[PDB]
Amino acid sequence: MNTISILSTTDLPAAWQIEQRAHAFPWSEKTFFGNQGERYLNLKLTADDRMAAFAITQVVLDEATLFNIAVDPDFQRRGLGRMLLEHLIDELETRGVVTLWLEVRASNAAAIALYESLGFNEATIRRNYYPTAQGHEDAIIMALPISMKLH
Ligand SMILES: CC(=O)SCCNC(=O)CCNC(=O)[C@H](O)C(C)(C)COP(=O)(O)OP(=O)(O)OC[C@H]1O[C@@H](n2cnc3c(N)ncnc32)[C@H](O)[C@@H]1OP(=O)(O)O
Repeated sequence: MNTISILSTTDLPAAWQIEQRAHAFPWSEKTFFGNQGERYLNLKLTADDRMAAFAITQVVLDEATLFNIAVDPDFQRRGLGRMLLEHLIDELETRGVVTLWLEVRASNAAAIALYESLGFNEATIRRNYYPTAQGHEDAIIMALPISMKLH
């Protein structure tokens, strides 16, 4: 079974393992352990007693930023990234959040396709914002409008 839940202190070591195997340009550890607590809505997805994925999000006013989503390589291309994001989007809506923002590497083909498929729109481009092995890469800033439901 696939269980989506709040990512809490105890979950962080396993999440850091996912961060390090999934991200082609991983955060540092200090940054990773710093994106928790006040105004963070952080989620994990548990596939049969193993963490499969996590997502780091911050809520300010009626907007939010997805700072990070990652599915462990063992669990990728199985639909779990989408399911985790979908559950986050639902939760944001119940919190009154009208827009989810993110930035992504222009070459992260897989991430962009997930986002586009969920209805993210390119908003703005930051040229050569991301460091690579040899030079730089653009950052694509994307926004997802989340329309209001009845409760
Ligand atoms: C704001 C940020 O965090 S940007 C950083 C994003 N995270 C990373 O780059 C970490 C490394 N990558 C990952 O962890 C995963 O690849 C994720 C998060 C991008 C996607 O998770 P997955 O679970 O693999 O994706 P999932 O299976 O749900 O598939 C989602 C969709 O993405 C697309 N997609 C996913 N992987 C790929 C791929 N490798 N190539 C092309 N398209 C892909 C497809 O649209 C797929 O949807 P489909 O059902 O329409 O065929």
